[PDB]
Amino acid sequence: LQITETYERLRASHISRWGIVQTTYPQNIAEHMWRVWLLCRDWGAAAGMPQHTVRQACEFALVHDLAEIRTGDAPTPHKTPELKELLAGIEAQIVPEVAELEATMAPEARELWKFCDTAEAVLFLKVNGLGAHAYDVQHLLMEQMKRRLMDSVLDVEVQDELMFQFERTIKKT
Amino acid sequence: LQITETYERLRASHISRWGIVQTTYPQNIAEHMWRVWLLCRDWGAAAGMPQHTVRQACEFALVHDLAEIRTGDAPTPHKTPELKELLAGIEAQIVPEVAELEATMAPEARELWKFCDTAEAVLFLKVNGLGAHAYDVQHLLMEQMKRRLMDSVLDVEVQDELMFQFERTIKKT
Amino acid sequence: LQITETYERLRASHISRWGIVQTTYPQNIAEHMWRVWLLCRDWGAAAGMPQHTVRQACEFALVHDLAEIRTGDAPTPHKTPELKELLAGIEAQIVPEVAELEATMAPEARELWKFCDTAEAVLFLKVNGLGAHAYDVQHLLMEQMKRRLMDSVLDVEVQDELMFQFERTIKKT
Amino acid sequence: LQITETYERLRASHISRWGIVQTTYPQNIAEHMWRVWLLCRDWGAAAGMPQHTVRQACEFALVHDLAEIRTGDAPTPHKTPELKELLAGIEAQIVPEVAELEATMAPEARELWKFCDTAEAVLFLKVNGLGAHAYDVQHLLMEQMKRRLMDSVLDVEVQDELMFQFERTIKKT
Amino acid sequence: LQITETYERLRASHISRWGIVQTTYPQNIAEHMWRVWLLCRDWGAAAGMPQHTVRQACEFALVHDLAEIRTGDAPTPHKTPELKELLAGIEAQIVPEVAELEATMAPEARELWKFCDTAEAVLFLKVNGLGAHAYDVQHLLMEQMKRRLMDSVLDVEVQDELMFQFERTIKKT
Amino acid sequence: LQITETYERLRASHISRWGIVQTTYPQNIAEHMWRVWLLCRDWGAAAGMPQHTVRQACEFALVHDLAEIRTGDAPTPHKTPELKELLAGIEAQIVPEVAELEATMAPEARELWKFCDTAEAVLFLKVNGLGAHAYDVQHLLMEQMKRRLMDSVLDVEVQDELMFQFERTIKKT
Ligand SMILES: Nc1ncnc2c1ncn2[C@H]1C[C@H](O)[C@@H](CO)O1
Ligand SMILES: Nc1ncnc2c1ncn2[C@H]1C[C@H](O)[C@@H](CO)O1
Ligand SMILES: Nc1ncnc2c1ncn2[C@H]1C[C@H](O)[C@@H](CO)O1
Ligand SMILES: Nc1ncnc2c1ncn2[C@H]1C[C@H](O)[C@@H](CO)O1
Ligand SMILES: Nc1ncnc2c1ncn2[C@H]1C[C@H](O)[C@@H](CO)O1
Ligand SMILES: Nc1ncnc2c1ncn2[C@H]1C[C@H](O)[C@@H](CO)O1
Ligand SMILES: [Co+2]
Ligand SMILES: [Co+2]
Ligand SMILES: [Co+2]
Ligand SMILES: [Co+2]
Ligand SMILES: [Co+2]
Ligand SMILES: [Co+2]
Ligand SMILES: [Co+2]
Ligand SMILES: [Co+2]
Ligand SMILES: [Co+2]
Ligand SMILES: [Co+2]
Ligand SMILES: [Co+2]
Ligand SMILES: [Co+2]
Ligand SMILES: [Co+2]
Ligand SMILES: [Co+2]
Ligand SMILES: [Co+2]
Ligand SMILES: [Co+2]
Ligand SMILES: [Co+2]
Ligand SMILES: [Co+2]
Repeated sequence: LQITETYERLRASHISRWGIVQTTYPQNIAEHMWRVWLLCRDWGAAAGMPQHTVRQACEFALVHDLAEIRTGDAPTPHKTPELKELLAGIEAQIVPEVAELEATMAPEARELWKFCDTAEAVLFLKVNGLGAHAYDVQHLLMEQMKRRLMDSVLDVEVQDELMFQFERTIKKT
Repeated sequence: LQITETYERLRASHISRWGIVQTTYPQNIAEHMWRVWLLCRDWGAAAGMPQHTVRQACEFALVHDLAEIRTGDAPTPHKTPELKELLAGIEAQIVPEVAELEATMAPEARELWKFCDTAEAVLFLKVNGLGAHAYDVQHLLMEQMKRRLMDSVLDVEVQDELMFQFERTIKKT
Repeated sequence: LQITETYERLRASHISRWGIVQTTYPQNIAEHMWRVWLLCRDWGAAAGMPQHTVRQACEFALVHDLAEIRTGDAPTPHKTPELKELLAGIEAQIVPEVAELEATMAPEARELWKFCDTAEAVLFLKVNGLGAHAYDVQHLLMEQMKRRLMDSVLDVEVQDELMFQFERTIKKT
Repeated sequence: LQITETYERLRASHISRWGIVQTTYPQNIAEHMWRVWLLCRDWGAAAGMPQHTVRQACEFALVHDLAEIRTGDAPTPHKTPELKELLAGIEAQIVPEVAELEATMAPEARELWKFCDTAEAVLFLKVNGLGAHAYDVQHLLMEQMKRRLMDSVLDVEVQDELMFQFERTIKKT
Repeated sequence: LQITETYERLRASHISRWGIVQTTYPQNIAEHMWRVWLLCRDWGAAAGMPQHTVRQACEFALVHDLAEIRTGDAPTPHKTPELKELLAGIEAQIVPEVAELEATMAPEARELWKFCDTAEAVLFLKVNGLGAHAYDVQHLLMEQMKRRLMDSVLDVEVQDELMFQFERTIKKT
Repeated sequence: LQITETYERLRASHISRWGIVQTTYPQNIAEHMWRVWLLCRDWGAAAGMPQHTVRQACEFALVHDLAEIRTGDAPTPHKTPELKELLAGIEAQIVPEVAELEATMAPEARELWKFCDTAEAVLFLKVNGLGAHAYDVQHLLMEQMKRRLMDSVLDVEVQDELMFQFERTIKKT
């Protein structure tokens, strides 16, 4: 069950996202993690977040979905509380080092990472989603991203900077 | 959670299979279910199985993976006993009519269906799998298909006919 | 010429549709037949059509385009009366069992099947068609679907139910 | 029916080949015609064929499959003598200018063109064909290409040069 | 460095265009050159250009991007004056025969070819471009195509015919 | 010319690699950079390289090909000494921050990064390359990777560990 080899970790590029949504091509978790890392780096710096917080979010962004090399990438609505608790233990066996980073992550770094994880999905579907259901998922994810940020421990000024950067970015995507 | 609309059921063609395996293109559950239905029809008749048993397996084959319109298509190794029990209840809420057909299916029809469900995957990867991991998965699925058939309630003569047809088919695929 | 083997019938997933229309990906006849079957099942029941009529349309839907494993999937405008008469005889040699089902099909089951065969194409292009010509073909097929239904032997109440379901479905596709 | 506009002729790149054969991607008739033209140019010159003969074959190669913008690209085995006679008249209405070039083509230019038309298909499948059926079609086309060349009006020395170039080319493709 | 073999020239279909722009699929230089040739042929004749000028533009269109079999297809904005001078010498070593045709091309044939080379790209992106950046590139290329034509040695009447045909074509693409 | 915006950096996933080589799909520079980063992290640690050296190679791996968002991804054989000198200055204007990291990189970190940059390409083509030319490029890149490592400043023990890990990885890819 545990992922221990580089040949297995390289299969991040063989893991297809958007399993229940029509898209122009099958996006993999490697390109997703690189783009989430990029957003953490750029938007964490734009929001004036502490260097240690941005570094922690970037480090997590690069490996955060590695358990999907075994589990597959399940659609967010499927992950109900009872399923997520079972998945938490399974993912801890698959990628113990990722579980350790997750357990150490400061709340501010977690909120920067989660904002970027969701923003990357909205930005991806803006270009590559096909059809009414994909349109609805893109808009639902944007609504969820905003609500989570608004209710987060991030300072209002930081939330505003993140939304300022997100809106500017999606307009040119 | 429950699937109630034709526009949702049509999304069987938007559900991508092989979420953790490299393939030439993203196969969807609609083409998979049609091919499993075809194998149940042809191989059930070739094995001289009772018409009622073949009909039951074909009817189940056409809708068996419909819950994946909500859950996504998780890789078989991920479905451990504890996860499968949680998934059974969730899938019963998603597609109650499919759960009812599954609960009514006779053991012989279930074994014909399962043999065809797995054979379709091996046949698909024979043409469309890419790389060492896909090669291993194709061979593991074939080994699992054979072991399940060998330990099933199907008569030895029926198991032999099914293996006779499977081997002839894969050689020309 | 005759299709006699399961390895040949499995090639329904190797037969590409939309040979002269730009699309996001090459849809195959297996996913098409599964979706047409689904529409016959759901919309035949929604329209309150007799169970025997719905069953006949569903049975035909699952195999109706199998001759295309040999002929290829020719674009509808190409099939003029003189060509269709030649193709009828060729297809009868390729898939005699499909020709027998076609010859037995009741007019009401044929009209439910044809409405669903065309509706599936319009629904597919709504999501996956690319460009002006694909847009025109999607709209021409919808116009043809409506005209055929309006001039059919189906009761006005059944035609209205089918159009009610079609419009609701395409709006969410 | 007649193709009269540049926007229609540009749809050569929207016409998918290999309608009944599994391939890595959908090759269009525009890339096919360019490659057939290239083979006529290079191999006609390598075989020392008269400049007028090579020019005629190249000119035909560039437009030879244009009627498929309306008809679709039917698989060669489907084109039986009776169907080909009906298709000849239909294609003459679709592309009268292509029909005129075909009617004027000298036997030697026709044989250079046909050798290149078939060789391009074998070369394409060598790289992009997937599965047993595609393998068989690639080998059947090569056998047909050789038999037609061997029975043609081309001088033995020209046939040998064409086969010499074909074998060298496929080895490095 | 020099391209000398037919197996290398056949790789025109392995050279992907739009290296920095999101598209529905990877268009190759073979389909591009065929479409540019088609536009030169049709639009050169529609504009009443001399037969020798149209022939020269068509001949160049068919081979003009062959050096990209070695260089790759670099995005137009990247080709600054200093880089283009270095590339001119490299391309002359790669495809000496293409360099000779380019050096012989009359200004009017060059302007017909360049108008068609750019128009083909705008027409391609109209159907197959994805996202804001692809939209901007499509519109920038159209602006560049118009400005170059307006400042060219072509007679105003010829420029008007070319724009008349371009606008009619894109409206139906 | 300079890349200054996150919406531009996100286009790493719109930059297609392998511009002159046939592949199963168009790999982008984002998935490439993530995989190169992964190889630097895992193989740098496996080789017992100093933590500061591994960190420097990983940091460079994540952004090393960002200038290709403007330049496109040119094939390695095209980058001759004279072209590389011109490209060095252009890339310094496009991504000044990447140029600064490159200028600061220690020789050992550069050799770990370059080994991983090339190994990722060989591993990618092992699964996704199509045809004779792609096969030759995969083998040429492996030969180049080995020769550069053998002539590098890395200790023989480190070179042996890197080759030990590379061979184990490719066997299971
Ligand atoms: N509402 C949704 N419906 C369907 N798919 C969705 C939805 N939200 C996220 N996703 C996808 C994106 C990733 O593949 C995965 C989350 O990591 O789930
Ligand atoms: N051993 C395996 N590794 C990875 N993927 C596998 C394996 N076996 C089956 N699959 C896929 C096929 C379907 O998408 C899905 C089962 O419905 O899981
Ligand atoms: N007007 C049309 N133009 C082009 N293609 C069309 C048109 N109508 C249907 N099709 C396609 C759909 C199937 O592939 C096939 C019919 O089974 O033809
Ligand atoms: N034996 C064959 N089986 C299936 N497809 C074949 C066969 N030979 C040629 N083709 C394809 C290639 C073109 O798409 C088209 C001929 O222009 O038919
Ligand atoms: N402004 C642009 N930005 C990005 N890509 C562009 C642009 N203009 C042309 N192209 C592409 C088209 C061909 O692949 C190639 C020119 O032969 O460059
Ligand atoms: N010998 C070669 N022939 C063709 N393409 C090659 C070769 N070596 C590398 N590549 C590709 C890989 C990247 O896209 C790019 C280098 O970053 O060039
Ligand atoms: Co996920
Ligand atoms: Co994620
Ligand atoms: Co601010
Ligand atoms: Co499944
Ligand atoms: Co299944
Ligand atoms: Co028997
Ligand atoms: Co059809
Ligand atoms: Co049909
Ligand atoms: Co009603
Ligand atoms: Co054809
Ligand atoms: Co042809
Ligand atoms: Co000779
Ligand atoms: Co170019
Ligand atoms: Co060009
Ligand atoms: Co005029
Ligand atoms: Co590069
Ligand atoms: Co690189
Ligand atoms: Co060691």
